[PDB]
Amino acid sequence: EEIIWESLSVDVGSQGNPGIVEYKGVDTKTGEVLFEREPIPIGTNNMGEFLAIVHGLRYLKERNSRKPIYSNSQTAIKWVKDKKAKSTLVRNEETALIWKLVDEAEEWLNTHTYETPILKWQTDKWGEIKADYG
DNA sequence: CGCGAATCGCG
DNA sequence: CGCGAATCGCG
Ligand SMILES: [Mg+2]
Repeated sequence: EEIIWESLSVDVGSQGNPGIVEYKGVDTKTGEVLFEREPIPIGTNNMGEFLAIVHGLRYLKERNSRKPIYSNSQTAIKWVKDKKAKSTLVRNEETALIWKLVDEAEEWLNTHTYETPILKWQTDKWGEIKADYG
């Protein structure tokens, strides 16, 4: 399997797990930042990776793009394909925002179709995913 | 730490 | 038993 350069790559920047979560989607070839989510005060890295893929799906659908999405998160890929984010993070006032976003992302997946292939980025083969926060 | 996958205890 | 609940490997 080889890299598809004409694609979008996503990744999360965490400050702790759980902790502050941000993410972005970038052009795999050029590194152009296509979308970003500002820091969410608490969430898990998995939740952020799930949100990043769904945001990518929404972005690509709006643009009618057929580009695939790369994620380095096998867990988040599974959650998206299952249309169910199996997170164990407690639901309280503190975690209300991340859960609101996850619930809405699930709702989007359950009420839309999409053409975008969702592919696993192979870090051991290909090095850092282009959206890495470093 | 949080995950999915793989590996006890009570009814 | 056998079955859900509770407890390695990675990133
Ligand atoms: Mg990540």
